[PDB]
Amino acid sequence: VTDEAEASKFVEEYDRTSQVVWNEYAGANWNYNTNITTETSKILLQKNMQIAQHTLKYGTQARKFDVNQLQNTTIKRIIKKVQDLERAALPAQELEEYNKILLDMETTYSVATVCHPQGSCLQLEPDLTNVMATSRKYEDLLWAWEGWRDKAGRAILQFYPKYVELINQAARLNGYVDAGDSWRSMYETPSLEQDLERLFQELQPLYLNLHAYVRRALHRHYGAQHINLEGPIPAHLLGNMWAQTWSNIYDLVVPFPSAPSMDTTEAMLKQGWTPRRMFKEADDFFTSLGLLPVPPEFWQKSMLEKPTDGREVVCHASAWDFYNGKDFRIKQCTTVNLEDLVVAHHEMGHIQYFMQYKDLPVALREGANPGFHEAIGDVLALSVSTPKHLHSLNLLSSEGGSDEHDINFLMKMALDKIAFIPFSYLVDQWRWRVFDGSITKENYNQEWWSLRLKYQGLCPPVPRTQGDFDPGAKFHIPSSVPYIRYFVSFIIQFQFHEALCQAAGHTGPLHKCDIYQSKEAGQRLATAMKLGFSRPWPEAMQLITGQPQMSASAMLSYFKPLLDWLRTENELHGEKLGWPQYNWTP
Ligand SMILES: *[C@@H]1O[C@H](CO[C@@H]2O[C@@H](C)[C@@H](O)[C@@H](O)[C@@H]2O)[C@@H](O[C@@H]2O[C@H](CO)[C@@H](O)[C@H](O)[C@H]2NC(C)=O)[C@H](O)[C@H]1NC(C)=O
Ligand SMILES: O=C(CCC(O)(O)[C@H](Cc1ccccc1)NC(=O)c1ccccc1)N[C@@H](Cc1ccccc1)C(=O)O
Ligand SMILES: CC(=O)N[C@@H]1[C@@H](O)[C@H](O)[C@@H](CO)O[C@H]1O
Ligand SMILES: *[C@@H]1O[C@H](CO)[C@@H](O)[C@H](O)[C@H]1NC(C)=O
Ligand SMILES: [Cl-]
Ligand SMILES: [Cl-]
Ligand SMILES: [Zn+2]
Repeated sequence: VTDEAEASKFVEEYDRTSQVVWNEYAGANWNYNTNITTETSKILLQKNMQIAQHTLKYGTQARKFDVNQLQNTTIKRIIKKVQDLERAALPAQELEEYNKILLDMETTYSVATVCHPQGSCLQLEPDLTNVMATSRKYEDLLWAWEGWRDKAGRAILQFYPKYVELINQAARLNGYVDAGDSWRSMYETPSLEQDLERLFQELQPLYLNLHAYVRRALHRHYGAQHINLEGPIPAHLLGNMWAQTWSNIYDLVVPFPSAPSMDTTEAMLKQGWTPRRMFKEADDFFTSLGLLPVPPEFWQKSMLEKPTDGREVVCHASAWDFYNGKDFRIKQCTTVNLEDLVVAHHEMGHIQYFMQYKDLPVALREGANPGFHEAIGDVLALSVSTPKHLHSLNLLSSEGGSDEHDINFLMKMALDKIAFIPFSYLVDQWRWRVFDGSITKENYNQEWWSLRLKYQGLCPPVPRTQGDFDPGAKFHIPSSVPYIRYFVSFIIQFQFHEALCQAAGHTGPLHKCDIYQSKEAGQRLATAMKLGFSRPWPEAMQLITGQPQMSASAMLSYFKPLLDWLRTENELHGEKLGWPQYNWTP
C-alpha cells in the first residue's frame, strides 16, 4: 500500500525534475552540435555533470525500491528503467574522462577534412559524399575513400580503446556484462541474436543476386582488370562512402535503359526546391495521413541546412526532443536531391514519434524499441519514392507503367533497401565483439574487414595497415550510437508498409502502393506510436500489422518481382553467386 504509494510518488517527482534537467541538457547539446566551439563544448561537458548528478540521485533512490513486489505495471517499468544509471554509474573521475572522450570523438569526426596538396579541402557533407555519389572514375573515388579514412578514421583510433574500457565499465556497474549486452537489452528480447540472424539469412538469396548483378555491371564499366566476377566488390565503387546504400550507381546498373528516366535532382533544383520545401513536403505527407503537423516553433529553431556563417557543425542528420512536449527540432545539412528528401522524411518520422508520445512520462518517451523509431519516417518515404508519387510532385514526366519501368523501380529501391541489410547487420556484430572483448584493439580493423567481406562481399581498394581504423570513419562509431536499430528498421518498415497499404485498401503488387492521404494508414501508426516505451514492443507490432513478430516476409513480397528477374538475368550470364575467391582484392 504505502510501498506502492512511495513508488508512485517517486515516479511523479522523477518526471517533473527529469523534464527540467533533460530539457536543459538538450539545450546545451544542441548549442554544441549547431556551433562547435570551445565555449559550447565547455558548457556541454558541464551540463554532463548536472544531468549525471540528477541521474545518480534518482537512480540511487530507484534501486532502493524492490520493483518485483510493486503491483502497478507502468510504475514498475519506469522504476526498473531509472535504476539504470548508464554513464552516471562511473566514479566522478571516470565519468569526466568518458564524457570528454565522447566529445572529442564526435568533434574529430564532424570537423575532419580531406585536402588536395596546395588546393581544396573537402568535408564529408556535402563534398566527399557528392564525389562518392557522382564520380565514375576509379582513382577519384579511391582518393576520397582512402582520404576520408586516413583523416577521420585514423584520428579516432587514439580514443577508441579507452572509450571501450569506460563504456564497458559503466555497463558492468549497471548490472550488464559489457556495453553490447546493455545495448541489446533495449529490445527486451532474449532471442534477439538468433531472431536477427534468421532475418538476415532470409534476405541472402536477394542480396547475393543483387550483389552478383551489380558486380557484373561494375565489371562492364570499370574493366575486367579491376573487377573479379567471382570475388568481393571494391568497397569504393557503390556510390556511397560506406557502400551501405547503392542507389547512386543506378545509372550503371539500369535493367532497362530504354525506359523513361526517373532522375529528380535537376527537376527539384529547376523547380526551386529548397531544404525548407523538402521538410514542408514531409510534414504535408504526415498530415495527409491524419497525423500531427510539426509546431510553428519547429520551423523557427531547426537547423535545416549547413550554416554559411562559418559555424562548424555536426552535419550528420538527427531529430531532437527537448522534453517539454512543445520544442522538437531537426539538425540536417540538407542538400536538394531525392536521397536527402528520403533522409528528411526519416528525420520527420522521429519528430512525429516525439509528438505522438509527448504526453507519457519522460521515462517512457521512446520507440517500442529503437527499431521502430527508425522505421516510421522510412515507411512514408517508401510511398514518396514511387514513380506515381514522384510524378505527382512534378519531379517526373510520367510514372510509367511498363513492366520494364517497373523492374527499373524495384532495382533502384533494392540498391538502397537490400544492399543495406548486410551493412546494417555487420556494424554491431563488430561492436558487440569489441565490447565483449573477443576483438582486441590490435585486431579492430582486420575484424572489421573480415565482416565486410563475409556479410557484404566487399574488399578494400587499397591494403589496410597498422594505424588504420576504418570503423572510425562511420559516424555511429565515434558518436557511440547503436546500429542494429537500422537493421531492424529496414525489415519492419516493409511490414508496416504492407500493413498500412492493406489498411488503405491497396490491391495488387505491394511496391505499387502509395499511402498518401490515407487516414486509415495514419491511424494504424498513431495508435502504436502513442504507446511510446510503455508496452513490450510485440504489442505495438501487432497493433500495426496484426501479428507480433519481426518478419522478412513483407520485404521479400515487396521485392519478389525483382528477385525473379535477377535470378533469370544472373543465370543467363552464368553468374556465380557469392565470392568464392573471397581472398581477392583489386
Ligand atoms: C498504473 O499507473 C498508471 C500511471 O498512473 C499515473 O502515474 C502515477 C505515477 C500517478 O501519478 C497516477 O495518479 C497516474 O494516473 C495508470 O495509467 C494511467 O491512467 C490514467 C487514468 O486512466 C491515464 O490518464 C494515464 O494516461 C495512464 N498512464 C499510463 C502510462 O498508462 C494505470 O491505470 C495504473 N494501473 C492500475 C491497474 O492501477
Ligand atoms: O544515421 C542515420 C540517420 C541519423 C539518425 O536520425 O538515425 C539519428 C542518429 C543519431 C545522432 C545523434 C545521436 C544519436 C543518434 N538518430 C536520431 O535522430 C534519433 C534516434 C532515436 C531517437 C530520436 C532520434 N541513418 C543511418 C541509416 C540510414 C537510414 C535511412 C536512410 C539512409 C541511412 C545512416 O545514415 O547510416
Ligand atoms: C501536457 C502535459 O501536461 N503532459 C503531461 C506530461 O508532461 C507528463 O510527463 C505526464 C505524466 O505522466 O502527464 C501529462 O499530462
Ligand atoms: C557560436 O557559439 C559561440 C560560443 O558561445 C558564440 O560566441 C556565438 O555567438 C555562436 N554563434 C551563433 C551562430 O550563435
Ligand atoms: Cl570501411
Ligand atoms: Cl539499437
Ligand atoms: Zn534515425
